[PDB]
Amino acid sequence: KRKVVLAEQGSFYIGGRTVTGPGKFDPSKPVIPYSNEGATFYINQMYVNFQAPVRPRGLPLVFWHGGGLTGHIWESTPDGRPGFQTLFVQDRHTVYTIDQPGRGRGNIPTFNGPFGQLEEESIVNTVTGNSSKEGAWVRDRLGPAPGQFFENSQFPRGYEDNYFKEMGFSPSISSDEIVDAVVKLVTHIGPCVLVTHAASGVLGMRVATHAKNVRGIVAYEPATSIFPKGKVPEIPPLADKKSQIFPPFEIQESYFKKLAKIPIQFVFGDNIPKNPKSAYWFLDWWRVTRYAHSLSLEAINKLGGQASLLDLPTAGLRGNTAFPFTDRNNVQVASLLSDFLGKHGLDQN
Amino acid sequence: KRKVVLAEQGSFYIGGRTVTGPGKFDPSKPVIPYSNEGATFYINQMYVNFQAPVRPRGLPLVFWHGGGLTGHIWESTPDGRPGFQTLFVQDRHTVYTIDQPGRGRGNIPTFNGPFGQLEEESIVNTVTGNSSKEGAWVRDRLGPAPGQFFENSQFPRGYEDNYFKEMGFSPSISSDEIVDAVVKLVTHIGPCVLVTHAASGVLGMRVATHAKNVRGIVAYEPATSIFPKGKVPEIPPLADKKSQIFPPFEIQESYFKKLAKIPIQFVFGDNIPKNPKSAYWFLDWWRVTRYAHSLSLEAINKLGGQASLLDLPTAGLRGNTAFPFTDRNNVQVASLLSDFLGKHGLDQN
Ligand SMILES: COC(=O)c1ccccc1S(=O)(=O)NC(=O)Nc1nc(C)cc(C)n1
Ligand SMILES: COC(=O)c1ccccc1S(=O)(=O)NC(=O)Nc1nc(C)cc(C)n1
Repeated sequence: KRKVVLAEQGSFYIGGRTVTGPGKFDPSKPVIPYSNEGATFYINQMYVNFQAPVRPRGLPLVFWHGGGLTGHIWESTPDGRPGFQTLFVQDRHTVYTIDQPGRGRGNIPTFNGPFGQLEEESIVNTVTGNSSKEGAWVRDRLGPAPGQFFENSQFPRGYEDNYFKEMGFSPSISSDEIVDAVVKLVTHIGPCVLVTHAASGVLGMRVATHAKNVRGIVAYEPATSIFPKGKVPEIPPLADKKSQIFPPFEIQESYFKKLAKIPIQFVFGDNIPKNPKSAYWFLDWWRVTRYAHSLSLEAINKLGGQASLLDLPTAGLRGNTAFPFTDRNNVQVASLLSDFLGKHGLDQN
Repeated sequence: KRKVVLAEQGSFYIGGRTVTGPGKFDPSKPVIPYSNEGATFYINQMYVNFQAPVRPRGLPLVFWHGGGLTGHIWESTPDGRPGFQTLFVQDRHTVYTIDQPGRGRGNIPTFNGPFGQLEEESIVNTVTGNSSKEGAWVRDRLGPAPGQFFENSQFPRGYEDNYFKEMGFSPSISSDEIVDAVVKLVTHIGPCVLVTHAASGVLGMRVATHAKNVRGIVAYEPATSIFPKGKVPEIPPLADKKSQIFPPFEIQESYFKKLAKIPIQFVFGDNIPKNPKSAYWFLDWWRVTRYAHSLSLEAINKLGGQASLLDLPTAGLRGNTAFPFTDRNNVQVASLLSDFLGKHGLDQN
């Protein structure tokens, strides 16, 4: 159960670009304090870790953390149980885990000067945003309010400090450049499966439309829905009559159609309400967001697709949060992922 | 051999504190855009990865990256060869790699507002500093000027982009809080050996004075020297007759004396000039910095210690950069680390 046998492991950087400061670099002049003079900076590169089993079977999996997270969430649960990285190497797949540009070991583009600014150019915004513990608690559906847990909870209660410590801010790197780095990784790896989460859901759908090597997608609790341009369906506002879900991403139909060529599964945990819930903003947000995803999957299927929505409670798993792959039943969640890979032959050579 | 057999692996967060925004959190109100209202933020925590072999021998090793780096540098070289993590798990040690607070998967303390600012409080400075490619090239002694290599260089040429992509800024978290996180890790681990690098050199020395579990230190190319308070020896300026090395860190002699109780080795690569070199600021900086460290080690030995300076060229290894553990001969560098561990019984149970 904890033992893992690796034919090889390692990490590397991929993607990104360079930006430059003014002037020329003189090696005879004091190098410290650092200057933008004569400077070349590498920005927006992505960190990638890989672990390959002996005699892998089927396609490599690329695990893509959600918003404000890192590859840690696939390594271990907050209470130190094996994450999906270990579980899937044991299941004979080569496993890639990434820290996308702007997160963890990915690049945070800043220089000498106010955060994100290279002389007169704003690479990323100096003003940041970041969730609180309280905002994350309700976002991830630990309970309806901070400190509270849903009755059926699979959260590793007692490890709240570990869990919230894994979360942080993201600088304003364009989503285009985040997608670009993962497209480059997919080109490097070859045929593979993307396993996404929350904010990376929409990004992985975009990658698949740019990269035929994506042979399947499993998206845990995706945060933003995707539709063909001009064909976003009517989506209701939230129960507070004022808020809405995240504006759906729209792509050209030629690209959207590529989503119909591969198996796609969206996976949702528990405690998303059926009915409007004005007292709990994020619970209601999830209700309408899941609804929008159901319509997005239907649009894919009408174009010939193989898109499905898996509600974990319907599979007999109760109490999952928005991070089902780190919950107490994450081994059963992993079993359902293995089932999907087996159904489509993505676990065979 | 790239193969590794792990009895267990994983990662966790340790250390840090919390800061709070004003006001109250209302779950009925829109949670996004994120707000500091009612907010608790976890700040300055550290990420820790571990890999344990089957039947470990001796003490666990804690690999601590240098300035602007992450645990990536111990995982793989820029050209994809195994890093010290793999080499030492194969050498039957449990291996811990960290991303210290402010770097990689460690926390970057920022909120909703200008970078590093929580309402009226500056947690870290909004203005950042960061080396350029050019500054890092000369800092790490790839050659005397950017784009030029020493003839004897052990750097993995052709993988320059990959190498510089691993480097980034650090927010202004106090060194006290970085040391605090590692002291807490050392308390958690038990007896262990610190393996440091550059900026982490002085920090590891400080950790040892606070944590009796540190049973040995190997420091690759440490950047800041350490002395008892009031006993900093005369250190010359640089050849430019204007610049100085990093101000040596001073600690109370009762803490400094703890450094005499454990074996300590500082390891330096090649191409550090013996004589004043005014044309090449960072080469001359290393000349005087290495000299200051020699004096520091001497001070430890005058207190009954066992502190040594290992110049890799004297051991038959030519051309090493300031990252000997990722250079082309990093297996031979690793062998010298094994030799130190074996001499001092740190590879025995
Ligand atoms: C792991 O949890 C999630 O991934 C996740 C899950 C659900 C919702 C949101 C996220 S998030 O963290 O990615 N946060 C954001 O998307 N931030 C954000 N989005 C918009 C549209 C506007 C603003 C101001 N902030
Ligand atoms: C990997 O390379 C190094 O670690 C490394 C190696 C040599 C010199 C500097 C660094 S650095 O990157 O840490 N850069 C810094 O800016 N450090 C620093 N600067 C000041 C002004 C004071 C102090 C104490 N440290």
